[PDB]
Amino acid sequence: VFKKVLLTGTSEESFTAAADDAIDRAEDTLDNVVWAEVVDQGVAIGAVRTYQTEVQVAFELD
Amino acid sequence: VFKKVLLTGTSEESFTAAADDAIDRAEDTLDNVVWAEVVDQGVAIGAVRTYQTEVQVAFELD
Amino acid sequence: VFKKVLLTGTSEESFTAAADDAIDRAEDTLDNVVWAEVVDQGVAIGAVRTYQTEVQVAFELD
Amino acid sequence: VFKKVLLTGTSEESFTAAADDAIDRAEDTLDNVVWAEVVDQGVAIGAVRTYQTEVQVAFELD
Amino acid sequence: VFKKVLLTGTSEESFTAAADDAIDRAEDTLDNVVWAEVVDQGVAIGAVRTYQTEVQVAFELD
Amino acid sequence: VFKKVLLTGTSEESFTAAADDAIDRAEDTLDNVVWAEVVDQGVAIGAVRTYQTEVQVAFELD
Amino acid sequence: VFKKVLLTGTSEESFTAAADDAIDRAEDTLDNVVWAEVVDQGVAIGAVRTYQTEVQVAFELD
Amino acid sequence: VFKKVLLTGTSEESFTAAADDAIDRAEDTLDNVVWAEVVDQGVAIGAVRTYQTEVQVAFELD
Amino acid sequence: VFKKVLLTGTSEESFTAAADDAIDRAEDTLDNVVWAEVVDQGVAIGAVRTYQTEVQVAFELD
Amino acid sequence: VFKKVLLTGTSEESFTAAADDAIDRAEDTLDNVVWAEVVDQGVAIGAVRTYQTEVQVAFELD
Amino acid sequence: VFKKVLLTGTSEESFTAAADDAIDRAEDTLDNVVWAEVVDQGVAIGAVRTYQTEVQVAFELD
Amino acid sequence: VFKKVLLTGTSEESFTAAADDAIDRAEDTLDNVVWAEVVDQGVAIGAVRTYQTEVQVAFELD
Ligand SMILES: Cc1cc2nc3c(=O)[nH]c(=O)nc-3n(CCCCNC(=O)O)c2cc1C
Ligand SMILES: Cc1cc2nc3c(=O)[nH]c(=O)nc-3n(CCCCNC(=O)O)c2cc1C
Ligand SMILES: Cc1cc2nc3c(=O)[nH]c(=O)nc-3n(CCCCNC(=O)O)c2cc1C
Ligand SMILES: Cc1cc2nc3c(=O)[nH]c(=O)nc-3n(CCCCNC(=O)O)c2cc1C
Ligand SMILES: Cc1cc2nc3c(=O)[nH]c(=O)nc-3n(CCCCNC(=O)O)c2cc1C
Ligand SMILES: Cc1cc2nc3c(=O)[nH]c(=O)nc-3n(CCCCNC(=O)O)c2cc1C
Ligand SMILES: Cc1cc2nc3c(=O)[nH]c(=O)nc-3n(CCCCNC(=O)O)c2cc1C
Ligand SMILES: Cc1cc2nc3c(=O)[nH]c(=O)nc-3n(CCCCNC(=O)O)c2cc1C
Ligand SMILES: Cc1cc2nc3c(=O)[nH]c(=O)nc-3n(CCCCNC(=O)O)c2cc1C
Ligand SMILES: Cc1cc2nc3c(=O)[nH]c(=O)nc-3n(CCCCNC(=O)O)c2cc1C
Ligand SMILES: Cc1cc2nc3c(=O)[nH]c(=O)nc-3n(CCCCNC(=O)O)c2cc1C
Ligand SMILES: Cc1cc2nc3c(=O)[nH]c(=O)nc-3n(CCCCNC(=O)O)c2cc1C
Ligand SMILES: [Cl-]
Ligand SMILES: [Cl-]
Ligand SMILES: [Cl-]
Ligand SMILES: [Cl-]
Ligand SMILES: [Mg+2]
Ligand SMILES: [Mg+2]
Ligand SMILES: [Mg+2]
Ligand SMILES: [Mg+2]
Ligand SMILES: [Mg+2]
Ligand SMILES: [Mg+2]
Ligand SMILES: [Mg+2]
Ligand SMILES: [Mg+2]
Ligand SMILES: [Mg+2]
Ligand SMILES: [Mg+2]
Ligand SMILES: [Mg+2]
Ligand SMILES: [Mg+2]
Ligand SMILES: [Mg+2]
Ligand SMILES: [Mg+2]
Ligand SMILES: [Mg+2]
Ligand SMILES: [Mg+2]
Ligand SMILES: [Mg+2]
Ligand SMILES: [Mg+2]
Ligand SMILES: [Mg+2]
Ligand SMILES: [Mg+2]
Ligand SMILES: [Mg+2]
Ligand SMILES: [Mg+2]
Ligand SMILES: [Mg+2]
Ligand SMILES: [Mg+2]
Ligand code: NA
Ligand code: NA
Ligand code: NA
Ligand code: NA
Repeated sequence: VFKKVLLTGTSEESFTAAADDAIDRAEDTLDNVVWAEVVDQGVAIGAVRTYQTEVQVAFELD
Repeated sequence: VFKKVLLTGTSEESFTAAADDAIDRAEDTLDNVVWAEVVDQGVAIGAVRTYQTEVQVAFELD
Repeated sequence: VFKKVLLTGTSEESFTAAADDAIDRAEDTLDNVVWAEVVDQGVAIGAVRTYQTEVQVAFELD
Repeated sequence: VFKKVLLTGTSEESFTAAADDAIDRAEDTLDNVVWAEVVDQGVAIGAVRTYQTEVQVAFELD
Repeated sequence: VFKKVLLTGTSEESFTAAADDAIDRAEDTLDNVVWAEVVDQGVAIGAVRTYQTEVQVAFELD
Repeated sequence: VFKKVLLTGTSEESFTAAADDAIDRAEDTLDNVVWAEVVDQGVAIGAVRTYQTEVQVAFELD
Repeated sequence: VFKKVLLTGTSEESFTAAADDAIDRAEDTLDNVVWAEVVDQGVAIGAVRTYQTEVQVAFELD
Repeated sequence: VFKKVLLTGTSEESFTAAADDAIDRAEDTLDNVVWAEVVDQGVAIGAVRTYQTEVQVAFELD
Repeated sequence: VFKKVLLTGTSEESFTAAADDAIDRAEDTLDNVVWAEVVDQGVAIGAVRTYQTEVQVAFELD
Repeated sequence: VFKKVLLTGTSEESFTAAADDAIDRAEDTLDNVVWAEVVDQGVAIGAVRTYQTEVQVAFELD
Repeated sequence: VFKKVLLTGTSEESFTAAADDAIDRAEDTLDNVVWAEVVDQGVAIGAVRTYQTEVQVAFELD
Repeated sequence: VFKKVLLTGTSEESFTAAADDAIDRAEDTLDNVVWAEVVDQGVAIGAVRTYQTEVQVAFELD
């Protein structure tokens, strides 16, 4: 059985690096992280631009 | 990093109040709740009508 | 077996009350109305604003 | 010919009132506003909750 | 309030049995599981075929 | 001209058998049923699990 | 209150004429037909090509 | 950079001619119109039928 | 077994004629072409307007 | 690099068996078939019912 | 009230840089640009490849 | 007439570079490749992360 958690990663560099930020967090906390699916991307536009990539991060249960 | 939980709030009054019911629960349980996105709305039709609003509730991790 | 009819309710007050207007009509005409799913919302903007909520209204057959 | 502008209205009260806030702004600025279609709803959760309703606001050109 | 978890069940037999595998896991771990909504289906094609059914599994909170 | 009715069939066995339950009902009641399109699937989880398959059932008019 | 019926019109000429074929049928049978929304288009390719246009046909109830 | 405006053209003849009506208006008003994407089609059913085609009309900025 | 190929037909006349252009090409090249499903429509706006209709063209294998 | 082909399998038994029919055909013809994603399901209703499952069948190139 | 404009940015380098190109243009022309949502990405393939990222760029009105 | 093939490119570097990997393969094999549309993005998470970008790659026929 796989389970997915819905995480939004952030980066001041790129959409790829924002996906990684979410995956990094998942791997800190979860065992058996196996894949991620991009579901949305955006940019917070303030003092700097922050690229955001929202991913479903799949991990194998047990 | 943001995380979202997928909650369905309920109200005998309105779709807005059903969204609030979900957010109320999130805030009871989670720190740093920052936004909600409506993903569905419905009505359970029994003795009374119960309005339901399903929301992705985003919170900041750490 | 459930069947759904696709109804647009209207209200000069709110989206919730427009959903109810559709459900009211369904219940006038159909037995065993059990739930409704919101599929669209809009506003007709004339002399007054009329809120519209389109719902699939599910009823149990037999 | 109709044209649509993509506006997000806000309210501390309800999704219906947030739709109205967008329509109010459209009518301040545009002639012949004829309808609105809801495309998204959300809630900004800070000191207070701010309900947001995003609408395509249609107006007749000329 | 209902909450949903996003689970992918697996079976070497059928899409129905893969949905059950996810629900089985939910029920092992959660109280008050009330429904599931299919969101995706697939097949891993290796030595054998493994049918997968992804479901939002809804449970009542408290 | 074809017309579609939106029916949810149920089965304690499988998604295929729930689709059939809807089609069975359509054929009881309608002439010239020609096809069905699956639009949703779910499971009601109570004492037993009830698989549901929602189909648009197309029939030829006249 | 508006109600919609889901009809597929056909024509050996065009997608527009297939939409009309569905609307023609609706008007034969229903009072107060007010609008149609295209939801799908296709072509049956046999001895001849038959253009099909599927429309939600809205009519005002009462 | 391209920008899109969301226009609904109308015709008493066809969906193609309603798309053209929107493009005609865009070209009256905008420089460097380069393409259009159909996003919706409908029919207003009154004294006569008016075919509507909604298009995103893309133009190159500067 | 059916297979679909994803083709964009073009016409200086209409969306219907652009669908035909794709089907014409399919039939030149493939045996047992049975149906087409419209998936997109657009217009290239240059010296002349070129209507485009993108279709999944289904053919029976063997 | 993966490539997908869009195939509709058929079965007089089940949606699972119709998915298999498509995969069977893919494997007859293609090397390195690795997965399938369900994209649609339907039923042809004639003398008998024929369950159809449409799948994107992914294979690794080279 | 927020308003969104639908812009396609371009870059010979990356999807992130194409999003920036659109945001750059928005900021040249508009006050109070606050966020962007990616809605599409593509590549024009000619002499060189040009990455395109289409964004809804949100700005606060007044 | 344009035709599209559905390819998933891969890169250990970025989503942009994974799109390129798919386009590279298309150009190896096909004449008159003209554009690509991103349809999905993901990450395979193993020993290393492999970014994947799925594109419809359009080419002109003849
Ligand atoms: C993709 C996306 C979508 C967003 N949508 C909304 C929104 O819908 N309402 C709102 O008030 N704020 C935002 N916002 C938040 C705007 C904050 C940008 N400002 C600073 O970062 O300082 C938002 C942000 C992003 C990245
Ligand atoms: C939005 C939505 C969708 C629903 N869908 C289903 C459904 O698909 N199957 C089913 O058996 N029950 C329901 N139901 C549950 C019907 C219960 C209504 N009856 C009472 O509340 O007493 C359902 C409910 C709601 C609100
Ligand atoms: C959600 C929605 C969508 C609509 N779409 C269209 C439309 O697409 N074309 C059109 O001519 N009229 C309308 N209209 C109808 C415009 C009528 C508003 N005027 C008055 O109520 O007097 C429409 C209305 C609504 C509520
Ligand atoms: C619907 C929606 C969506 C949003 N999405 C994002 C987002 O995706 N990223 C982000 O940084 N901020 C937001 N935000 C902004 C969060 C700000 C909430 N805080 C305060 O209002 O003080 C956002 C807001 C809303 C309403
Ligand atoms: C629905 C679905 C989707 C998939 N998508 C991808 C994918 O997008 N990339 C990838 O590398 N692998 C897979 N895969 C994994 C391919 C593994 C199949 N091989 C074996 O089971 O041994 C995948 C699998 C399934 C079931
Ligand atoms: C697909 C689907 C979706 C559903 N959605 C809702 C829902 O959204 N609200 C709700 O109150 N009940 C349901 N329900 C109904 C829950 C009832 C399960 N319990 C028993 O069957 O005894 C529901 C059911 C199904 C099958
Ligand atoms: C849009 C659309 C979609 C279709 N889909 C299917 C399908 O999914 N399965 C199937 O067996 N037949 C069809 N078919 C039916 C194929 C019949 C074409 N042959 C003749 O008209 O003689 C179909 C038709 C159309 C118009
Ligand atoms: C595609 C589309 C959608 C529409 N939707 C709505 C609607 O949702 N509500 C409503 O009141 N009117 C309309 N209407 C407007 C109905 C007006 C038809 N009557 C006359 O043209 O005289 C509408 C129209 C069209 C073309
Ligand atoms: C539906 C659709 C979508 C399109 N999208 C893009 C696009 O996204 N980028 C781009 O550079 N060109 C185009 N283009 C191409 C613009 C070319 C129009 N000019 C001439 O035909 O001479 C495009 C075209 C069409 C028909
Ligand atoms: C999912 C799906 C969708 C379909 N859609 C259409 C359609 O849209 N038009 C049409 O003429 N025929 C069909 N058809 C074909 C109807 C043929 C059923 N009759 C027999 O099998 O003998 C169709 C079939 C299926 C399975
Ligand atoms: C995402 C996207 C989509 C596109 N769609 C179309 C299209 O649908 N029709 C068409 O004629 N041209 C294009 N085109 C335009 C093809 C032009 C590529 N050639 C050169 O850049 O020189 C197009 C382009 C892009 C980027
Ligand atoms: C986007 C996407 C989606 C995927 N979906 C599935 C899936 O649905 N089932 C499954 O078994 N495997 C996968 N997989 C495959 C998991 C393999 C990751 N492991 C290694 O790369 O070693 C998958 C992969 C990717 C990239
Ligand atoms: Cl828009
Ligand atoms: Cl989710
Ligand atoms: Cl419907
Ligand atoms: Cl495809
Ligand atoms: Mg930096
Ligand atoms: Mg988002
Ligand atoms: Mg009360
Ligand atoms: Mg729901
Ligand atoms: Mg009042
Ligand atoms: Mg509507
Ligand atoms: Mg207040
Ligand atoms: Mg939004
Ligand atoms: Mg076995
Ligand atoms: Mg999946
Ligand atoms: Mg049993
Ligand atoms: Mg459902
Ligand atoms: Mg003829
Ligand atoms: Mg169809
Ligand atoms: Mg005329
Ligand atoms: Mg519309
Ligand atoms: Mg000509
Ligand atoms: Mg297109
Ligand atoms: Mg049998
Ligand atoms: Mg289909
Ligand atoms: Mg360069
Ligand atoms: Mg695009
Ligand atoms: Mg590297
Ligand atoms: Mg994918
Ligand atoms: Na989730
Ligand atoms: Na219907
Ligand atoms: Na717009
Ligand atoms: Na394809």
